[PDB]
Amino acid sequence: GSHMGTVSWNLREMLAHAEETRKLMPICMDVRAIMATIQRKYKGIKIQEGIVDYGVRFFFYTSKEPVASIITKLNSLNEPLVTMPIGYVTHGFNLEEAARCMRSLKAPAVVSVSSPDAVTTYNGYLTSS
Repeated sequence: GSHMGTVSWNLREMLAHAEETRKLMPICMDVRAIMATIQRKYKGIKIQEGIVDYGVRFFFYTSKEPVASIITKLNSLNEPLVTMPIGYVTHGFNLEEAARCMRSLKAPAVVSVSSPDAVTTYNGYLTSS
């Protein structure tokens, strides 16, 4: 209900949700927690910095490109999305920086944290003053 916003799913839930539904799954190449699970599950795919059209429209990126430029590309797809906060490790951010990054994307990326309790904490930073 509503746009889901900010939640506590897990990697399997987040993946399977956008298998079943029509959300993009943007993923950083720099995340073995996720990357490995794609090449494990989906065999018939090629990694690049581009769009892929195998499984869940996977839009991969190299750490080479700035976080702001990923937001910029994603702003043009204008689909609802499901991801983890892109900038946390591939830029060495913390949870607040990681939030104020994602907020920049107009299209609704459903996004998750490592606990149901932190779901509001994350949203907290979107609406900081």
